[PDB]
Amino acid sequence: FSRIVRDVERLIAVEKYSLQGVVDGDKLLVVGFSEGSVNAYLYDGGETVKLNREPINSVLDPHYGVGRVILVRDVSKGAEQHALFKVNTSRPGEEQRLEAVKPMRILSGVDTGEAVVFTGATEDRVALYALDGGGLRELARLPGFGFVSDIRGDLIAGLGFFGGGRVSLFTSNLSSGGLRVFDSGEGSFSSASISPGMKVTAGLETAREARLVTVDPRDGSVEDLELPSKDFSSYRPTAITWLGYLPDGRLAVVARREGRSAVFIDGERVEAPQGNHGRVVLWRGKLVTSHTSLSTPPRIVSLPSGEPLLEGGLPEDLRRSIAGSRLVWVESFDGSRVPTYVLESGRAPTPGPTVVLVHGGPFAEDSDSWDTFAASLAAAGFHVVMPNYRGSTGYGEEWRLKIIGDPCGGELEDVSAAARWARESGLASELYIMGYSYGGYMTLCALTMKPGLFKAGVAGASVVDWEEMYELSDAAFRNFIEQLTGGSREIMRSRSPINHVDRIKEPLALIHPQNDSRTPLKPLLRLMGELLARGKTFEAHIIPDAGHAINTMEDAVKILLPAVFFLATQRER
Ligand SMILES: O=[N+]([O-])c1ccc(OP(=O)(O)O)cc1
Repeated sequence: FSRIVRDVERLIAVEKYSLQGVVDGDKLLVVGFSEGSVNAYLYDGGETVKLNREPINSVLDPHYGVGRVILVRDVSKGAEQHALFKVNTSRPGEEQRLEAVKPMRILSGVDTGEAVVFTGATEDRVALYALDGGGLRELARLPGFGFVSDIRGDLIAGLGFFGGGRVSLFTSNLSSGGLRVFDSGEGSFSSASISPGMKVTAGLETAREARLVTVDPRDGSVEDLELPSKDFSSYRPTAITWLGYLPDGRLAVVARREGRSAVFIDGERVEAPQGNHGRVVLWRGKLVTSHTSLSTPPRIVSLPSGEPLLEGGLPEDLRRSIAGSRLVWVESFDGSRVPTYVLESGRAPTPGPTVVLVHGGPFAEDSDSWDTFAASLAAAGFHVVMPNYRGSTGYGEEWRLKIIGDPCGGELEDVSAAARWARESGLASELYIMGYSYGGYMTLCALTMKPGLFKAGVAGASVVDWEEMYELSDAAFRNFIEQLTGGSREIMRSRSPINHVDRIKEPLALIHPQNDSRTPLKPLLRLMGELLARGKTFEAHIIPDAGHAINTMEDAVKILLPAVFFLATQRER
């Protein structure tokens, strides 16, 4: 029913912005989705300025005012074999490939103006690199996913998922390399930034709260940072999205709890629109950050006014399809409380058609943040339930690590409960499961382990077999999988939908990017083979020249359109 396409394509098309830093003297560096693809722009108060030629994937963090931007573009048609390109800001649209770096999964990076420090992954290692005038140097080989946080002088700070789901903090030297890894018996570090005193300020997420610590690298000492203003310290945040020093020394922090964040400057809370904020930068004296919300696509506003600098306005009608939204606390199987964001659709009755949309990750969370899938779903006439199952971020360390070694176990029990809640609360008249990635893994775990729960399910870029996916993984994922599963082949086998297909009883729609190197297509072709033989009902959509990263309005459409079509079809019985 085309009345569906009109809105879904519109929600997809709305320009989306993310903030990166201040470059070229004093212009904001931003990444926005606009024109039908992901590009990098300079903004200076008026018209925006495209920096790259063809679509990119992202930009490396630039120090304040540097005169160049390092683009990160996939040169593998989706497989995510990134190549790094340099662009001088005075000469927009001219790129010089950094041929010193061979294509790899570029995980993160910063550009000091003189040196380029990033972390990449290959079939054999995740490493911390540095590319300056003398060429490429590997500063350290890392255990698993590691991301660069900040560079001040020779001191490099980063975050690393080096074991058991915990995030550790590491330091290295830009000229002499090396690696130090600081662990915190109390939890995981969520952000880092180097202080003028050359100590590492970091967010620390413990079982309960999230606190500000100072970590002296010279040894490893940790102590609570004391801020000038006490506002911050009296809010008790659950997580710290990002923190960092502005040019003038003031400490900027973005803390969050229950799905919404606040921004503090030296401990003094600055007013910011409700929702969630990205990094904070000092621009011409003023404070800029990125704002988002279930009803507001990622935009860039001024603080404290909230006035928008760059923003893809969301239309009135489409804005009107989200009748409301709540944060609920679904009662799980073990007595656990699953924070769940719900979205009543203005186009469905109550009770009515509901979709338990499962977030990916698993270390992610459903928060007060723009979500294209849930929005279009509301648009198509379905209420949306988004449960922060155990393994989610944003609710403490204890809740986040409960998934380690237990995939397709407890979190799945939390997803089922969200359904149980949707039905018993009066919101649902019928139930569907839909998700991309770990979310799509969950659809597959729900349909197999728990037939009868949902009327049908949509699994996009889904996990299908830990064993095979493993042997097809680069150093970052293989390690990441070794962490989720605990490494036991009993878990990898027993917690793989591919092995319990006989149990399926509902209609399945498989959507998968042909070149996805995060969740490979190969196992999904075996699944389809299994579905066929067992005489199971299913439809599938494999997408051309695309990977896990959806960075063009055509791939987003090819991925969301089939989904909404599938569900609208099941809804009419
Ligand atoms: O291999 N893995 O363990 C694995 C691969 C892809 C995943 O999905 P993502 O979280 O959305 O990047 C999650 C886990």
